[PDB]
Amino acid sequence: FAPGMVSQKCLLCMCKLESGGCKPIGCRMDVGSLSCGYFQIKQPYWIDCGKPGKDWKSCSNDINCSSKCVQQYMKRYATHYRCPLNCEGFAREHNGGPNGCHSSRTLKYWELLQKIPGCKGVK
Amino acid sequence: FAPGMVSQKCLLCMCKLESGGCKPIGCRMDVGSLSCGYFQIKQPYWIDCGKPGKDWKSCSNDINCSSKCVQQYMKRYATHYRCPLNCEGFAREHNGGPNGCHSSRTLKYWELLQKIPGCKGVK
Ligand SMILES: CC(=O)N[C@@H]1[C@@H](O)[C@H](O[C@@H]2O[C@H](CO)[C@@H](O[C@@H]3O[C@H](CO)[C@@H](O)[C@H](O)[C@H]3NC(C)=O)[C@H](O)[C@H]2NC(C)=O)[C@@H](CO)O[C@H]1O
Ligand SMILES: CC(=O)N[C@@H]1[C@@H](O)[C@H](O[C@@H]2O[C@H](CO)[C@@H](O[C@@H]3O[C@H](CO)[C@@H](O)[C@H](O)[C@H]3NC(C)=O)[C@H](O)[C@H]2NC(C)=O)[C@@H](CO)O[C@H]1O
Ligand SMILES: OC[C@H]1O[C@@H](O)[C@H](O)[C@@H](O)[C@@H]1O
Ligand SMILES: OC[C@H]1O[C@@H](O)[C@H](O)[C@@H](O)[C@@H]1O
Ligand SMILES: [Pt+2]
Ligand SMILES: [Pt+2]
Ligand SMILES: [Pt+2]
Ligand SMILES: [Pt+2]
Ligand SMILES: [Pt+2]
Ligand SMILES: [Pt+2]
Ligand SMILES: [Pt+2]
Ligand SMILES: [Pt+2]
Repeated sequence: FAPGMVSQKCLLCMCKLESGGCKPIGCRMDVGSLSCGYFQIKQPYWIDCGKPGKDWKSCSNDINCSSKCVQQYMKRYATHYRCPLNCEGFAREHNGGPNGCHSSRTLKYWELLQKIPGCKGVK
Repeated sequence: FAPGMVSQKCLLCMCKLESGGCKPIGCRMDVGSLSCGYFQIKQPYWIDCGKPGKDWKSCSNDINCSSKCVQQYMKRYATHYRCPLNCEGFAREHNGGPNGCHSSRTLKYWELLQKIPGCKGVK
């Protein structure tokens, strides 16, 4: 995956959770909007992460572009919103948005992520 | 698995997700609570499902007892809270509690369950 603050092990866990084993699955409807690809990235997220690649959907289905987006989203928001800079923090940002790490709701996502084999207590 | 409203296919899918391939893995602390066994049953859940078997942890590590608990939990709550009585409803109850089927947070769990081999479109 693309380098950055989110660890390779953390990204792999997130990818396995979002797309069912880390696969370029395209877009699925959830909470009234489409989430796409390896990391199930929504359109506003892709806009915020600096619009990497050709476009939202093609980026989402590319392991390098989609992970670059995740890295850049965390660079933008996990820092600004003073999240813990670890997999739990990043996972909660990914699921909850710019201040997801401070929303109790995102703990269910972190719980689920750790059910993925090899992902218990990932940093 | 134990008989009841939750289909055998649904239970297998839930079991595979919860314990990394449906195994009596005992208890783990994710997010500040101990969850145990095949279906990663927490203690209040086991109390609510009618305390089947000898105790919480032994029940949780037993394929019949733990699935009996799931069945009885749904009999208690999925009915009362007017959930859809299908794998989606039951999976979301399991993930989110008595009214989990009406919480958006439990959707990620349902989305992941469906991506387990054999589990696409499970009812
Ligand atoms: C992987 C993924 O798509 N995750 C989803 C989250 O992105 C989403 O949270 C929402 O994210 C957007 C995009 O970052 C947030 O909008 C931004 O908010 C910041 C801070 O207020 C603002 O400065 C930006 O202008 C704005 N960007 C745009 C393009 O509008 C939005 O606030 C987040 N929503 C919430 C409720 O926190 C969540 C929730 O929809 O879902 C994830 O799946
Ligand atoms: C498999 C598993 O352990 N699932 C977890 C859920 O059980 C848990 O949700 C919480 O479940 C408990 C037990 O059913 C809920 O407490 C019950 O609430 C009902 C209705 O309010 C009440 O009648 C019962 O007396 C009460 N039981 C006890 C023993 O207190 C509790 O409210 C649920 N919590 C929430 C937030 O809804 C969720 C929590 O996220 O985790 C699952 O893993
Ligand atoms: O599957 C049957 C269930 O469907 C739901 O849409 C209803 O709200 C429940 O009351 C009903 O028991
Ligand atoms: O509503 C749930 C039910 O759906 C039916 O279509 C299936 O045949 C049952 O196995 C399942 O329990
Ligand atoms: Pt849609
Ligand atoms: Pt749609
Ligand atoms: Pt949004
Ligand atoms: Pt917090
Ligand atoms: Pt929770
Ligand atoms: Pt503990
Ligand atoms: Pt609880
Ligand atoms: Pt509780």
